[PDB]
Amino acid sequence: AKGSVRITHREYVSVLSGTNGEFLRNNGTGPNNDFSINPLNPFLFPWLVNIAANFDQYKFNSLRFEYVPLVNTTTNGRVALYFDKDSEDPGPDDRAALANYAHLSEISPWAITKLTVPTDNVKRFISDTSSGDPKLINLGQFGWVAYSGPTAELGDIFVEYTVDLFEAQPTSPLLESLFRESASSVQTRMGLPYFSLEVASATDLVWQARVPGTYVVTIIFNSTVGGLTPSISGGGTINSSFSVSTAGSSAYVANITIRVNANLSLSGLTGATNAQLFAVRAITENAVQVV
Amino acid sequence: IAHPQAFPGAIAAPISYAYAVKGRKPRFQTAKGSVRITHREYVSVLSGTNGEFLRNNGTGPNNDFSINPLNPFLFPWLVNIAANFDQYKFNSLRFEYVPLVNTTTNGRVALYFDKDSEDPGPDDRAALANYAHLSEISPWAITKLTVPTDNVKRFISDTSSGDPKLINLGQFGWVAYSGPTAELGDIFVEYTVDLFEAQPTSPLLESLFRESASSVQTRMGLPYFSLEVASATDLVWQARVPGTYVVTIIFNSTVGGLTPSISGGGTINSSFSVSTAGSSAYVANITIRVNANLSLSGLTGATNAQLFAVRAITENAVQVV
Amino acid sequence: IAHPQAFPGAIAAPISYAYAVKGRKPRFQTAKGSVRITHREYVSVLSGTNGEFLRNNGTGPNNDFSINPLNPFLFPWLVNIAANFDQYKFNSLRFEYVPLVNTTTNGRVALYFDKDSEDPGPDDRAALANYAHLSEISPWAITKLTVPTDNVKRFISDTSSGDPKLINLGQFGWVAYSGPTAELGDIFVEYTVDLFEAQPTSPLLESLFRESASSVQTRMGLPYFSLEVASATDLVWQARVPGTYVVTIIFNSTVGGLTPSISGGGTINSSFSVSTAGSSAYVANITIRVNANLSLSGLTGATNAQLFAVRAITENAVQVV
Amino acid sequence: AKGSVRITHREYVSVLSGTNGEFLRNNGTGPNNDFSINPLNPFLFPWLVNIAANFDQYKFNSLRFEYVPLVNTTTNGRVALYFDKDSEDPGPDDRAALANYAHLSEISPWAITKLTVPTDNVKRFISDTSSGDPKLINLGQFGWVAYSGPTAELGDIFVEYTVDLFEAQPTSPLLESLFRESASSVQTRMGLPYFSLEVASATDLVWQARVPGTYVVTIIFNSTVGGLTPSISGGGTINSSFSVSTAGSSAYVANITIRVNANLSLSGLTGATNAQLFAVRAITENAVQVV
Ligand SMILES: [Ca+2]
Ligand SMILES: [Ca+2]
Ligand SMILES: [Ca+2]
Ligand SMILES: [Ca+2]
Repeated sequence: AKGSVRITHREYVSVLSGTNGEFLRNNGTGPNNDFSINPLNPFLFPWLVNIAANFDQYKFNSLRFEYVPLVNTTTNGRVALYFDKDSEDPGPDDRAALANYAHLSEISPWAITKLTVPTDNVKRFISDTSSGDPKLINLGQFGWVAYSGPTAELGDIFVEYTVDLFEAQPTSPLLESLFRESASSVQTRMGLPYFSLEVASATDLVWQARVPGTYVVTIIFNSTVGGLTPSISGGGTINSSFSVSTAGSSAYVANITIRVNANLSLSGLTGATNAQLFAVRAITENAVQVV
Repeated sequence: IAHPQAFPGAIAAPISYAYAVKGRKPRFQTAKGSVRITHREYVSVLSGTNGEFLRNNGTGPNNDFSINPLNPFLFPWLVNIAANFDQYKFNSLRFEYVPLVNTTTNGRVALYFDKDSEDPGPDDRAALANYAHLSEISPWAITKLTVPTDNVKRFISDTSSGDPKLINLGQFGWVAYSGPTAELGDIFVEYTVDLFEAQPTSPLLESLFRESASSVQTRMGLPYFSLEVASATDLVWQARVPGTYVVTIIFNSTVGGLTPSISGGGTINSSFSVSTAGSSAYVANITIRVNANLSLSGLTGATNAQLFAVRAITENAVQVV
Repeated sequence: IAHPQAFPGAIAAPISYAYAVKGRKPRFQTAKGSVRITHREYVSVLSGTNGEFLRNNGTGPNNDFSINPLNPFLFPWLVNIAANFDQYKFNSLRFEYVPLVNTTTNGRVALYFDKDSEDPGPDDRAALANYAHLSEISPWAITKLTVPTDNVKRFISDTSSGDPKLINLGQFGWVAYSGPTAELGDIFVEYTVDLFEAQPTSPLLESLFRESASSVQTRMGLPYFSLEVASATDLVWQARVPGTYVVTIIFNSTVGGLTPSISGGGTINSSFSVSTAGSSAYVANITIRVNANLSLSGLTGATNAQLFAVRAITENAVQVV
Repeated sequence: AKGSVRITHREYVSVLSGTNGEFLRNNGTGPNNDFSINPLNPFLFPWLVNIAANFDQYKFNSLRFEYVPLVNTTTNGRVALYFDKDSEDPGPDDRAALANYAHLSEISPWAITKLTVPTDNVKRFISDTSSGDPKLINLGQFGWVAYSGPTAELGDIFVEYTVDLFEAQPTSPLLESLFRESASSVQTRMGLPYFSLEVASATDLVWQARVPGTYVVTIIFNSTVGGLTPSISGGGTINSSFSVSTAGSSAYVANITIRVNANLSLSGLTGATNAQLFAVRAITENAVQVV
């Protein structure tokens, strides 16, 4: 074929972390939706996404996840990587469930292991992992568990792959538009799911970051004066900041380097209703310079 | 390669051992009369607490460390297949312990097996030694206990169907004494079973009932939960098999309501209760760990309680209130 | 031997045919990647009523005549094994009709198959003919319909998991027109499936929920029961799969109680109810037949109902009141 | 061995009957207890029982049940014989369950079929089928179903076998003693379970017959005058009768030829409490001759 491009690459999935005396599947993230293998999924494929945004279909030829320890040799416990063909089945809750997965790999946190998921031969659609039936669009589900260890960053998980992409299309949006109201509850999202919305009160706005990296965020909302209370309730660094706030109208832009699964908080709000997030991925020299 | 300032015959201690476990697909084949399954399942994590002679973690050796298969704790995956058959015979049966812990750890872990399905505990470290089928190691090491398999078909059944000595092969058990207070290793089981006589599927739900005043409690079905406190003020059930359940609990108090909680490890995902008069009912979608408790507290004049537990996924949520 | 006053080439009508069916043990074997099961299970009895064009007995062609396996109605025994796997592929699949009735009987029985898992009904006898996979016979005769098996893995799933065209192979169905009003024959299925990708066991319970006011009803798990009437005065559930269940039903009325009954074939073995305020709960141990109803009548201002059904045996009786 | 006697024989199990438009397992009898294969079970082995009463242990070498039609060739429907190794598992409720039994045999009611249950090699105890763990004492369970047919006696079920019996013992009672009270509810039974007790009121006494054949019954109880109301609420014939009734003390002896699963009723009772049944098996020329 010759509308067919083929890519081989190794990129960054996520950091595998554990908490002391807990099971902790997928870093405690939960909703086994953003761990579907479509690619397109900027959590699993943060580098492939800029390419796959330009195509309609994908087929993996080889796909392998790799754990490389960040932790030292005296560390106790166990990490585990698993893969289910059903991208929609729920995760493992206990260790007993974890062990029945056909495609499983477990090793002590200071060692290296890897998991080779099996690829089939079918073209599927590159889409949102929320844009229709999971079983039709996703090869399957990926996930990890870390138990009986300490409470720390245990390792880096990489993914190495060879995909075919097919059918060039106009680019899917490589940015995020996340809208909310007040007065309602509707929370329409458009573009990649970089950030998620935890709560939209009238006092506080909290956006949790599902995707590690450096961004430029634009947040805009309706309050009644106040505003200036930005902080990172996780591991991150507001490298550049601009704020402006008056009546029923305020706006915040910033060059955060969020990571793992950190947090973005607008605290001193007062009488807030509508709000919208705009996320794009950038470096740091994309730094805001007006105050 | 190559170790400093050493003569041969030295034994050199590493600081930690990594053993790597990969997923294992099950093998089926029919021995003309029997279906034969080979697979590896996860028994339990093995923990000890400091300064205790910790036997079977908390728990103690009861009737779900009995080998039959049909035993959700010992054979989570196999249970479903076994329900479709009437009798079984183990061919090979090995328990394997994979260390979770580094070699500065110290203490003892031990695996034992006894043919008396309802053999009581080893009472202390000295008794523990007298078993014929015993493996004792340092917690940072790997080991395995091979269970002697005899050559007799016994019925596939939950432990509530007459003499356990008739249906169960024996009893598995572990102990951790001395040593720290931590999760020391994984305990896997490797097995090859023959299943005989296909039949219509046995039910896999639990029905645990108590009265009050008669004092006796009766269980049918699998031992997912156990009843720990009777009382008229409290009802506590204990998880014996980790997982997500849709539990239905019905009982006779005198008016008042109930206060549900999960002491220990676990979360409630979807509650619903209706409590009055001399009748109350509580149905919930819980995820729970081994040895955690589901307590119904704040009861008032409660007699007669019954529990219905079935395995579900978290998303089988109760939707009314 | 030897028939009176006959020339050869004659065809001689007997008065009845006896075909004898014996029990069939299942065969397992692993095709290196897949486990392969061959077995024969009982689909349903095939009845007609007089002067009706009776399609799928009462019922009508819905989403549990869909082939997937994982389908309690079509594969009672297989369900349990299938729950332990992620995808399937049928190798051979035959439906077989064994006459229950003598040759003075008359009328037509017909078996059909359609790839559209959610193909609607054949509307009349003429439409019924247009199927490509059809078998039409006199009711006193024997026949079998062979379903074309393709060569693609599809997911093992209950019919409540996205497009049924993705997970189900096709749809089975039967019709009986003209003829008397009686039970005409047995319908067996012979199959060989390959199951792939072992996984932790899928839940086999049912969770059927409705609101009221939103009008929509949602099902998770197997289709043992179906919701037929909403109402604020009545709640009726219908058995789609014959057997004994422990059903838990919870809903929101405004005070009053409930009046349970089993219209159609079935018996209640152990009731318990608590009904007040804006919350009621009814748990029971019922044995029920295909197309019978479990009705909660005498309701008063009832919105929001949820059902939990699991297979049990009669002896899993509710013990409180 | 030479405390070992070996018997080969073919005797009468029961009549297989159906009711129109019903499933009807075991003639509607129910409690799958008196269908356990021990022998000793006077329902399955009415001829072997007189022998096995004299021994402690049994092993079957071959065992086969046989259905011979009583019904004609135009009869519709289907009979089925099944066998479970677990004498304690409940019967089949629907046809779907019936079909999953490994040892099953079904044929149209006007034809002959048979079922060969598989014998193992273990000695078990000859006992009550209520005298301890079913799985330890019974080879298994037998049973039959008749569906989609008419409402009639469809056929005779016979059993053909070869047993070894071991260990001579003093004879187990070949009679029945069934006691009841009033004032209590306790209902102690001793000997073979020929008859069962359905209700013991104060107005009526009803004994249902679990075992086809000719008997001599002695029933004795405590009322307050009255008594004389004997009848057979099934298929049977009170071939000989003696009654005597006064105050808190009455007594009935009779030579009934009960069958299938008939009934014995004492109607005109008044103020009855204690009662006891004595059943022994006899011919008819064991006829009561005093009035
Ligand atoms: Ca799955
Ligand atoms: Ca012992
Ligand atoms: Ca169609
Ligand atoms: Ca059984």
